[PDB]
Amino acid sequence: IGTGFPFDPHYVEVLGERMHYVDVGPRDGTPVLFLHGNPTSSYLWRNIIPHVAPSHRCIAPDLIGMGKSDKPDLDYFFDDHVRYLDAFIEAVGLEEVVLVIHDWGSALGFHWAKRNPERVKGIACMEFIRPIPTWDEWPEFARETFQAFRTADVGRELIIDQNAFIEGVLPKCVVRPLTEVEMDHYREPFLKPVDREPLWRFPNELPIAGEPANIVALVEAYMNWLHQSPVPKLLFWGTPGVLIPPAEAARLAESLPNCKTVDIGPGLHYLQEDNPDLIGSEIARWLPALHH
Repeated sequence: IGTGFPFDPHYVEVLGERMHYVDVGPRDGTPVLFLHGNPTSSYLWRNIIPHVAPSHRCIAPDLIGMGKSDKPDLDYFFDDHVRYLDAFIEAVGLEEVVLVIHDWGSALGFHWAKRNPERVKGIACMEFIRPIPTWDEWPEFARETFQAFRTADVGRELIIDQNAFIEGVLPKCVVRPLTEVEMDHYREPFLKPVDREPLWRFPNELPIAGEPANIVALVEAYMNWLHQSPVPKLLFWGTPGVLIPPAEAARLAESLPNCKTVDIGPGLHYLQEDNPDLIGSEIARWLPALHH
């Protein structure tokens, strides 16, 4: 699995801040917009993009506060991410798109799709955010951890002061062992502890056990939309998975319209790090029939 990031930087100024993005591929078709989550960046898509770039433009932003994007002193609520990503999409001039989304990038992608359904020609997703109605429905191995993250004292200690999301959660949620070179790519945006705010706010925004109520309602709304939308969907899943275990992937194959599921083999949360070549090749193969 490749460890390099051979993509030239592109920047756009949005809402007073610079956002970095990958932009490769032809300009005369429907671009594929790749949205990472917590605590990652466009680096997560590095081995997937090369499968798609031959046929389609690939745009992969670093969310505000993350990657090579600027790091204003925000609360980094989901709503902040929504504002910045909405502005990003317009600034690069995207009209119709295909989404490829994961984790908080999936909450952003599904929320944008619900609001702009005519502009979304397909959605490839994996390990995506839907409501977790009770703590029992959160994976047991991660329950204590995320309960502690969702506090103003211990959670800030662990995530901001000690870098637990980068040094702990990230490698624990890839089956194969991340190398030190890969870890240094993930560490780079967050070398200064104070810049770790988004990494703490994100788990505090997850729609778990009814809290926070605004996120639960928003995520329920996009999931209602997704369940009724005829848009083509491609869902990757792994064993044992984290947010989307095998039996839940199978349920989604039945309960989402026009959905194809792809078993990637071993995987936890960051499926892109366990089997990028199958994820990329399957996205590439699935794109042509979306055109018409």
